[PDB]
Formats: sequence, C-alpha cells, structure tokens
Amino acid sequence: IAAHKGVNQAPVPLKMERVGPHDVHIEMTAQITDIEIDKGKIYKAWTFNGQAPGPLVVVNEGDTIHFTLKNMDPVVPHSMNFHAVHASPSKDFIDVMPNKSGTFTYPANKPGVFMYHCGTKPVLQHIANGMHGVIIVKPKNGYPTDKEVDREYVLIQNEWYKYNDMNDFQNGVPSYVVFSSKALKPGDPNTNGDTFTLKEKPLLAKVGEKIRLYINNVGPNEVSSFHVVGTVFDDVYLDGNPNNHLQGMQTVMLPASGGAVVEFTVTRPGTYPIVTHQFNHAQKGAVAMLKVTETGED
Amino acid sequence: IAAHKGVNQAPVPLKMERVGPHDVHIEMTAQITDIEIDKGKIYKAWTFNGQAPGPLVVVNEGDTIHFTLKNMDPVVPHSMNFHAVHASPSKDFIDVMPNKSGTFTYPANKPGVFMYHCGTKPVLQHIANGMHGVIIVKPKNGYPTDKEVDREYVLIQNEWYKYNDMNDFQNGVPSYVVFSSKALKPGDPNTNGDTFTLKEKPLLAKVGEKIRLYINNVGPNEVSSFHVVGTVFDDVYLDGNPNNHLQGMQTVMLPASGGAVVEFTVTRPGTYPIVTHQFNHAQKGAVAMLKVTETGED
Amino acid sequence: IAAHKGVNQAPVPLKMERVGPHDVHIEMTAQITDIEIDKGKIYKAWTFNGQAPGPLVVVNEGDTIHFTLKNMDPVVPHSMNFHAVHASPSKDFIDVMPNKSGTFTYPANKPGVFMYHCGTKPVLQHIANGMHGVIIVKPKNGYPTDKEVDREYVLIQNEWYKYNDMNDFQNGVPSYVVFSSKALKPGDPNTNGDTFTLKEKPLLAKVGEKIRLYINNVGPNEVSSFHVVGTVFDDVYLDGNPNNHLQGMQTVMLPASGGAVVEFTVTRPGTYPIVTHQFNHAQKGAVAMLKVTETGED
Ligand SMILES: [Cl-]
Ligand SMILES: [Cl-]
Ligand SMILES: [Cl-]
Ligand SMILES: [Cu+2]
Ligand SMILES: [Cu+2]
Ligand SMILES: [Cu+2]
Ligand SMILES: [Cu+2]
Ligand SMILES: [Cu+2]
Ligand SMILES: [Cu+2]
Ligand SMILES: [Cu+2]
Ligand SMILES: [Cu+2]
Ligand SMILES: [Cu+2]
Ligand SMILES: [Cu+2]
Ligand SMILES: [Cu+2]
Ligand SMILES: [Cu+2]
Ligand SMILES: [Cu+2]
Ligand SMILES: [Cu+2]
Ligand SMILES: [Cu+2]
Ligand code: NA
Ligand code: NA
Ligand code: NA
Ligand code: NA
Ligand code: NA
Ligand code: NA
Repeated sequence: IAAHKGVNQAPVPLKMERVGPHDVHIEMTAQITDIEIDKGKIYKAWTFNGQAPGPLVVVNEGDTIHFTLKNMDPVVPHSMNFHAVHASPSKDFIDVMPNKSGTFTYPANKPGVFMYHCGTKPVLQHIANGMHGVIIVKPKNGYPTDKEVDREYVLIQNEWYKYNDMNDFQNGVPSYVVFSSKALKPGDPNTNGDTFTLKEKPLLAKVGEKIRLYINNVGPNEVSSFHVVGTVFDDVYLDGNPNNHLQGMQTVMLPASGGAVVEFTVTRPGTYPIVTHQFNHAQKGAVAMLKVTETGED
Repeated sequence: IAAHKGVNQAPVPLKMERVGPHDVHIEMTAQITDIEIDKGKIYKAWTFNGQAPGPLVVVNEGDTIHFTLKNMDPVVPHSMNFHAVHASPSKDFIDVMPNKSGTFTYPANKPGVFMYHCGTKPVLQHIANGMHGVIIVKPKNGYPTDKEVDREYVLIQNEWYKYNDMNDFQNGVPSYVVFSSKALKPGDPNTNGDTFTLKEKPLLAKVGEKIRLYINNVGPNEVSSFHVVGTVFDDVYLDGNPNNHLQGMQTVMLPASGGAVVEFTVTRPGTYPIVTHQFNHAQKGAVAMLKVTETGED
Repeated sequence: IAAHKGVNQAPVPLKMERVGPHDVHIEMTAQITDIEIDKGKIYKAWTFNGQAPGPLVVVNEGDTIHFTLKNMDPVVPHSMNFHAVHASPSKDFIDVMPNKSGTFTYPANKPGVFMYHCGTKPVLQHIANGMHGVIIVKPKNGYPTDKEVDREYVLIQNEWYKYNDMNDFQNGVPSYVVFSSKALKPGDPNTNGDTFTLKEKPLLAKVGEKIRLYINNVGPNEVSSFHVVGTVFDDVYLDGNPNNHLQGMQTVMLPASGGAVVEFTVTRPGTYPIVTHQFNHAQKGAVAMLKVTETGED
C-alpha cells in the first residue's frame, strides 16, 4: 500500500474511564505500526493502538461500552467488532474512514474472555494484518474457584502470514504462531505477538501457587490445543463463562476466536513451557514460558 | 467419469411418511446434478436428491427409519450412513448398485443434529463430491429452553474442492467453504452449499427474538469455529443432546461431522453475519447473513 | 543421521512394578526401530521401547511414578514428558544423553487418558519421529458408568510425515494418519501406528455389548474428529476425567494431545469402522475396525 510506505505510527495508550455504575468509555486508534514478530522480521502491522494483538480491555458484566475508534490509517477504513457485546453489526460495527472518528454504544451482558477485531471487509485481511485483541468481561458473581487463585495473567495466541498477502492468508500455512501477554495489574508484562519475548522474559510465579490464565486464540485461521507443561488444568471455564466448567484437563481445545479461563497449580521450582500442542505451530513460535521460583521474583 | 459427461439429473423431492407411532419411511435418490457453488462455477455434484448438502430429514427420538436409496447414478454405487442410528455398517450401510434400490431399517435412539452421508469406499470421495446432509432427531422431552425460542433455522457447513480430484481431496486446501439452509417449516429457505445465496437472500428474523439454529459441519475435512456476529450464544447443546448444555459461548467448536443446537438473541435491527471464524474459510465463502427487521418480514 | 544408518534396535518390554501402595517404578528405553507404517513403507522411528506410539502405561490416581529412561540412541538425547504428572519441566523432564540413564519422580494426581512424549528440543521433531504414547490414570472412585461396560480397548491416533524432515513436519500435510491399539489385559492386541493392522485384524466384540475406548490423539499437529460408525457415544468423559461428562455424542473433538473415555453400544453383528471424520486423514490411514460377532470370538 503506497500510502503505508515508511509509516510507523508510535503506539498510543488505550483510553478508558468509567462514566457510570454500568457505563464505560473506551477510545482506541486504528494505526499502522512496525512490530518485530520474529528476530530480524518486521511486520508493518495494522493495529489498534500500535499493539498486535491490541490493548487489553476489562469491563464488568452488565457494563455498556461507549466505544470510539479514531482511524489514523491514511487510506484504509477500519472498524470494531467486540464478541462480548450485543449489537447491530450493520449499524454498530461499521467503518470509520481515514482521519475520522466514530462512536458506537453497546452492552456487555455476558461474562467471559472475548475476542475483538476489526470488522472491515475483507475481514480476513484486517485480522491477519494485526487487528485483533481481547476484552474480558468480569462475572458479577465471580468464578467458584476465585478464592483459590494466587496469581493471574492474560495470554493471546495469533498467527502471522506473508505480509498483506491475501493468497497466503486464505491458502497458506502460517509463517509464525505466537503468544503475547496483556497486563491486568501494574507490573504485569504487556507484549505483542512475537516468537521470543515470553521465552526470554518468562511470566513469573511462586512455587505452590494456583495460576489463572485468561486465554483467547484470535486466529485468524487456526484452532489451538492449549497446554501448560508440567501441570494439569484443575479447572477450566469455556469462554470464561462460569457455567462451562471442566476439571482436570490436560489440554484445552480453542476454536478460532475461542476463549477460556484456565487454572493450574505449579508444584515445583523451574521453568514451565506454555504451548499450543499442535507442534508445527509451537515450532513456528507458539511457546511461552512461566518461571516459578521460591519467592515469585526472578 | 465418462458416464457422467452431460448428466444433470433434475432434483427429486425427498419422500417421507410416518407408518407407525415409532416408525417412518424415507426414500432418497443418489443422483448426479449440476450445482452452482460459486458465481460462474458449476460442480457436477454427487448428491442425494439433487441437493448438496442433501434434503433435511427430521424424525422423533425413538423412531425406527425404514430407508430406501434409489441409485440413479449410471455407473457409481452409493450408500447411506446416518450418524443418528444404531446399525451394522457392513449389513445396513452397504452399497446400492446403479439403477437399483436398497432398503435398510434401523432405530434413531438419540436426540440431536446428526450428519448423514454416503458410505461407499472411498468415503472421502463420495462426501467431497456432495453426498452429505443432516438428520435431526427431536428429543422426546424437548430442550429446557424450548419455551424461549421464537424462530428457528437449520444451517450446514461444507467444503468444495477441485472436481472429483482425490489428490486435492486428501492433500489440498478447500477451494470454497460454504453454508446452506434446509427448511424446517413451509416458507423457510432451502438452499445448497454455495458462496452467495445466504448473503443475497439472508435468513429473516424480528428484533428482540431468540433464534435457534440447528447446525452441523459436514466437512469433509475441516473443523468449524461457528460464530454469529453481534450476539453471544445464550445456550448451546453439543450434538443437539439436551444434556450437553453450555451457556454464553462466543463461538462453538465443531469437529468434522459435529453438530449443535445454538440459541441467541438479536437485540437490534440490522444484518448479522454468520461465520466460521476460521477466516480463511469465511473468505472462501463461509459467511451467511441474518436480516433482523422490526417486523421479521423483509 | 549418519549414526542411525542401519540401526534397528529390537523392541524391549516395558518394565513396571509397584513398590508401594501409592508408588510405582517404570523403566522405558529410547531406541531407534524400523516400523512398517504403510505397506512397503518403513519408517526408522525414534521410539520408546521400539513401539510407536510407545507402550501403554497404566497407574492409579495418586500414584507417584519413579521413572527411568535408558537412552539407547547412539547420538541423540531424549527425555520424557508425562501429561499426567505435576513436575518441574526444567528439572524433571530433562535430557538423558546417549548410552546413559536418568531417573525422575513425580505424582499422577489426576484421573484420565494422558499423552506422554519426548520433550527434547525441537519437540516437534521428537514427537513426529515417533516418541509419543499414552498413560492412563485410573480414577480412585471410578466412572459412574463402570458397571455398564462389557469390554474395553485403548486407541491412539498419530500422524507420520516425510522421514525426519523438519520442513515437512512444520509446513506439510501428513503423509499418513493412523490408529494403534495398546493392550490393557492379556490377549488384547498391541500394535503400532500403521495404516492397515486394525483393518486386517479388527478389534473384537460381542453383539449387544457396551464398549469403552480410552483414546488419545497424540498428533503431533492435527486435531481429531473421533467417530464410531453405526453407533452413537452413550457417554463421553473429556480427558478421561469423570466430571467432564457428555452424553449422546456422534463425534468427539480431540485437540492435539487430547484424550477421552468414550462408551457406545454395538447392537448388531457386523464390522464397524472407527475413524477420524476429517476424511482426508481417514483416507490417509486413520480407519480401524471393530468386528462384532454373536460370541465375541472371531
Ligand atoms: Cl508439551
Ligand atoms: Cl466475526
Ligand atoms: Cl463415518
Ligand atoms: Cu447497578
Ligand atoms: Cu458515553
Ligand atoms: Cu481494519
Ligand atoms: Cu469475530
Ligand atoms: Cu495457593
Ligand atoms: Cu409409543
Ligand atoms: Cu416399513
Ligand atoms: Cu456415494
Ligand atoms: Cu460419518
Ligand atoms: Cu422472545
Ligand atoms: Cu493409601
Ligand atoms: Cu523408587
Ligand atoms: Cu526424543
Ligand atoms: Cu506435551
Ligand atoms: Cu452389556
Ligand atoms: Na494451517
Ligand atoms: Na492454516
Ligand atoms: Na484446510
Ligand atoms: Na483442509
Ligand atoms: Na493438516
Ligand atoms: Na497438518
């Protein structure tokens, strides 16, 4: 795209603020930002806020979201589809033109771990170029295991293909499959989908802890066989809905866009890989690490 | 196949009639019929009754099916495998030769949304060329959410490959992935697996309704990440068995041959896409539309 | 690998013995063994004990496993990862060098049907070359349907690729997809992952029986759509955990490394195919047979 040559828009922080007991404002950008997806490999990603996947959004069950998208792309329209919400797609998930903003309002009625993404046609192109992310909707009544959880993180799986290549997007294997982590609390890591950061800077935990991961496989195209080496999931809530409660799973099958809340215990000090067990994808980048120490500090 | 050149057998209606409180007769054909699977692209499909996927069958839990296949193919044997039934495959799912009929009897003991397909070796070839469909077995005691449902439709996902090409069937990506709808009540659409009909003639609903979809991914080869844009599934019954009850799912993972009953609420007027969220497949055709109006009429 | 040329190490029996009410010893080898994966096609597999998948391990919930690996490979290190156990991967799943042994101890706290595999980097290479298997952990309180089961077997699904070809392992379709059975009781078959043995020598059962299969899809790369022709699964326990209880499923979606306990009734004499319903994989070998006779003998 001629108008994207040389464009590298600096990341912009997510803007969120609560405006009522059940109403929140969210503003994001659509912007074109260079991301190092593998060592020496830059992808000029189509992004929300200069991150791919985009910034984490967390709201409460029953919140109405007043969402603004500011399109900084000089030529391509962009939009927003939140899987969390009940909305009219043809009125509320519509395109925002270059250098314009649009505001859309809709409720998040359902607890869970939802994908969000750009919904501009061709949707495959917008997702594959980087316009994906997660919104967590916290259940009003919690999860039955909340009291047992010591530490929690968010992980997202995505693929990367040949740059802006619709033939490859439709017909080719992924070049990379990757994990990223998005921060829930101050001090948590906040990373983009790449083959290396969560290997070189593992997530941290303490011996004996029960860890919760909020996970989503945003695709665009693959399913995920999510597994933590050296443990078994004590409890799994499919899509993060507390009703969808499995126990003692080795591996959680996630569709494309599928989410889960998974919980597991780390019993011994060491480094614990986190994979998709589709090992072709793991080999192409989709391995993160959890470093478990006697203190929980590095 | 030399004997199929120029052959285009007109579709033949499904013949069904109840013959006892727990016994039904079903007659279908195997026939060779040209279907427009994408604009300008004719596939000389191997079919039941001149439809691909084939005609919808609906029976009640506990019905015994007395099934007749009339093979109109001039050269290829065909057969019938219903996933709904308990049967001896080597006695009851056997081949019917060209220009012959066979009758097979077996019970449908289990409620749900089942695949049916030709079972003639090589089964991949017969399924991929179009010999797939759905049989719904209605639960004797219903679903716990029956009273909440306002409107219901059937959707089926399938793939299409290069014509009768066993190398492609085994080793290649699908050329098209498609949805079709099969009629449950007079006035419902009844379509074949193509890339366009359910975009140009969306399914219809009314603002505020709870919609039930009976869905099955017949493959032959892919899994499906089934998602309705702008809503969340209130309730999901895996394989249509009332016991297998999930709530609040964004996306339902279907294996090849996998079924579900899914229910969701449409809260606002507009057009709602229905996808597999494996977006390579969506791009290759697997997007249907649901048009939601203030009246439920177009 | 030059040091593997001409190497064909004869299979070695699994060594297991109970050493306390909640402690068991297991010794396995890593060894290089020629396996006929399709007629006329030898794969010089990387194996545990000269089988691929490896030998079946069965323990009780709450057993601690004292595991020894004896590496007979002349040049490649190998290791062991049991999905059943809680362990430190970086201390307990570590490499054993050629011509050495290592012993590792860890508890199997969770009931189910778990994958095991070599964990040596690149893990994809070790799994794809044959270093995979199943460990069953029997639930202390059984399954609620135990009293109904008449006969049981273990089935494992795996893929085979071009020989030791990491490009193919990462980027190519499988050349073969296969089932094997591993013996639970004297007289049960014990086979390797090949395209033919369970067709030519079907598993045996008796008309009217309820059959339990302990199943796992070890991959390395594909998911599985597990289906028995001519029946419906009465009960399914995902990952073999008794809590994860589905009923009346036609087909069970298994992630890579995913397990299940599935139970079904065979109502009539005949031969019943067992497939992955991803029919490209079935065509490439993944069809086993269950022969149901009036006596249960051939
Ligand atoms: Cl692993
Ligand atoms: Cl979508
Ligand atoms: Cl089948
Ligand atoms: Cu309030
Ligand atoms: Cu506002
Ligand atoms: Cu966009
Ligand atoms: Cu979406
Ligand atoms: Cu704790
Ligand atoms: Cu009656
Ligand atoms: Cu009759
Ligand atoms: Cu046929
Ligand atoms: Cu089938
Ligand atoms: Cu209503
Ligand atoms: Cu004891
Ligand atoms: Cu010992
Ligand atoms: Cu190894
Ligand atoms: Cu593993
Ligand atoms: Cu019995
Ligand atoms: Na792929
Ligand atoms: Na792919
Ligand atoms: Na494919
Ligand atoms: Na495919
Ligand atoms: Na594949
Ligand atoms: Na593959």
